[PDB]
Amino acid sequence: MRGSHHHHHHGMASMIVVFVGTAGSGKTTLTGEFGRYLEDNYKVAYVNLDTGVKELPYEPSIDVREFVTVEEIMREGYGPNGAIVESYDRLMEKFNEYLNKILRLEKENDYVLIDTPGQMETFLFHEFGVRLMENLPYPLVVYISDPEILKKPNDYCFVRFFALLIDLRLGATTIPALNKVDLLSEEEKERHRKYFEDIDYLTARLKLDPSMQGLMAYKMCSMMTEVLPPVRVLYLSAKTREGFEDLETLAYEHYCTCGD
Amino acid sequence: MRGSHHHHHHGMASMIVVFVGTAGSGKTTLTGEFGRYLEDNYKVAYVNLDTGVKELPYEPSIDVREFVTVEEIMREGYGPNGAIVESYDRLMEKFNEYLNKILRLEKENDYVLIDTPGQMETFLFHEFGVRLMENLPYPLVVYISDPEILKKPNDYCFVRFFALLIDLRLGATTIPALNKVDLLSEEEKERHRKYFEDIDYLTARLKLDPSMQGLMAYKMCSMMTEVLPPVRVLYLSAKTREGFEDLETLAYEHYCTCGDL
Ligand SMILES: Nc1nc2c(ncn2[C@@H]2O[C@H](COP(=O)(O)OP(=O)(O)O)[C@@H](O)[C@H]2O)c(=O)[nH]1
Ligand SMILES: Nc1nc2c(ncn2[C@@H]2O[C@H](COP(=O)(O)OP(=O)(O)O)[C@@H](O)[C@H]2O)c(=O)[nH]1
Repeated sequence: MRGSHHHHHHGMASMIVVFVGTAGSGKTTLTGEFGRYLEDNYKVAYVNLDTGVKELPYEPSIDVREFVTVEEIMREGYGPNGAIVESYDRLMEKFNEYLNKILRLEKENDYVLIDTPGQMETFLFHEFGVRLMENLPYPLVVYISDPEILKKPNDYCFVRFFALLIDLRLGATTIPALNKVDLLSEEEKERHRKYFEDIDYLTARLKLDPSMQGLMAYKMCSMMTEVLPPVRVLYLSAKTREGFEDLETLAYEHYCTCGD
Repeated sequence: MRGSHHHHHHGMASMIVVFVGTAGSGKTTLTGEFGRYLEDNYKVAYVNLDTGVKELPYEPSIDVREFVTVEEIMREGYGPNGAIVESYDRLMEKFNEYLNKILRLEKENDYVLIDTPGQMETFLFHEFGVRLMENLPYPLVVYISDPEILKKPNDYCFVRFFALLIDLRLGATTIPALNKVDLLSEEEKERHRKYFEDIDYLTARLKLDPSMQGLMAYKMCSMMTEVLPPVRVLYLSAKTREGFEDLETLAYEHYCTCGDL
C-alpha cells in the first residue's frame, strides 16, 4: 500500500535496476511507475542521477539535484548542453559520497531503482556513469527505446547492437526493451516482435537491402551462432504497467543467478 | 585566400562534412576552426543544427536557433533535456525547408560543414537527424572523441564500435577521430595510436583478457574486422589545427571514391 513500511532483511542483497534510454524514451516515468508497482510488495528506494529533470514522479532517497542543477549552472552563463556536461564534472568531485550513499541504500532495501542522467551519453561517455557502474554489485540495466525509431529493418539491428555496446561499456547485464508499447497498434507490435524474435527473418530482410549501408548491417548480424546470441527484447509500458511482471521476473532471476 | 570570393562550379559536387560527437567533444570549435582553415582555398558554408549552443565561432549560412532555442523552450517550463527533445520535434515542422536550404548550399559551395546537435543522441535518435542524413549526397561523418575516455583496451573497442554504430544508423561513412590531441603528451599520443587505429594490436590485446568483459570486447572487436576494412583514424586539434591536412585529404579521397561510382 502507499502507507506500507515493508521490511528489508539487512543481511540480504537488494536488486539494483538501472534504467537507461535516450532523452524522451521514458526513463523517469518508468522508474516512478515500476517503483509504485513494486511498492505493493517491496521496500523500494529511488536514486535520481539526473541533474536536468524539472520534476520527479517519485520521492528520491538520493537526488543529485540537491547538490547542483543544470538550470543553476546555466545561470552562470553556460548553455544547456554545456551546463549538462559541467554538471557531471562537478558531481564527480563528490563521487565517493554518492557511491557510498547508493551502497548504503543497497543494504537497506529490497529494490534500488536508478534513474540515470536524462541524456544517455552523459551516462555512457562520462566518468561518473561508468565509474559508478564498475562499483555497484551486479546492477541490472534496462535499456529502453521509443518504438517510433524502429522504421526500417536495420534499426532493429541498431537497437540490439547498442544494447551490447551498453553492456560492454558499463560491464552490466543489459536488457533491451521497448517503452510506450501502449501506443502500438497490434500490427506494429507483431512486426517489432517478429524482427526481434526471428533473427533469421531479420537477417533475410537486411539481405534484400542493396545499399552500401545495407550490406554492412546485414553482415553485422554476425551476432549469433558462435557467441553473442540475441536476448529477448522486453515490451513495457510505463503508463499501463504492461511488461512489469516480466521485468520483475527477469530481475528476480538475474538476482538468483548472481551471488553465485 | 580567406577574403577571396571563391567560385564554385554549380555543376560540381561539394564535400559535406558532418561533425558528430558527444556533448563537449569539440564539435563547434572543430567546425569553426576547420572551416577557417579551408576558407583560404575553398568556398565554405556552415550549417548549425544545434538549438542549444550559446555562441558560434563562425558565421552560419544556416542556423536552426533562428527558429527556436532550448533556452526559449525552457522559459515555457520545460527542463533542459525536455526542451532539447522538444526543440527538434518542433524543428520537424520546418524539415523540408531546412533540407532544401542545405541541398542548395551543397550546389553552391566547395565544402558544407555541418555542426550537429550538442547531444549526439539528439542527432542519432531523432527523426530530424536520421532523415536529414538520409537525404544528403554522400556526407562524410567525422566522429570525434575526447581521448580522456580512452583509459584501457576495452575503451578503444567501445569507441570504435560506436563509430560503426553511427555509420549504420546514419548510413554514411564515419571516421573515428580524436579531438583535443593538443592536450596530449607524446607518450599519451603513442598509446592511443597503437590501440586506437591498429586493430590487430587491439584485437590481439583483448584476446589476452580472459574476463567476461574482455571476452565480449574481443568478440565485438573481431566482428568489426569482418564488418569493415578498418578505416583510417584521425588525430585532430580544433585548437592548433593538427590533423587538418589529414582530415582534408580523407575528405578528398571520400570525394573521388564517391565520384566515379
Ligand atoms: N504513452 C506513453 N507515454 C510515455 C511512456 N513513458 C513515458 N511517456 C511519456 O514520454 C515523455 C518522456 O518521458 P520521460 O519519463 O521524461 O523520459 P526521460 O527523458 O527518459 O526521463 C513524457 O511525456 C512521458 O509522459 C509510456 O510507456 N507510454
Ligand atoms: N584543448 C582543446 N580544447 C578543445 C578542443 N576542441 C574543443 N575544445 C574545448 O572543449 C569545450 C567544448 O567545445 P564545444 O565545441 O562546445 O564541444 P561540443 O559540445 O561538441 O560542440 C570548449 O570549451 C572548447 O574550447 C581542442 O581541440 N583542444
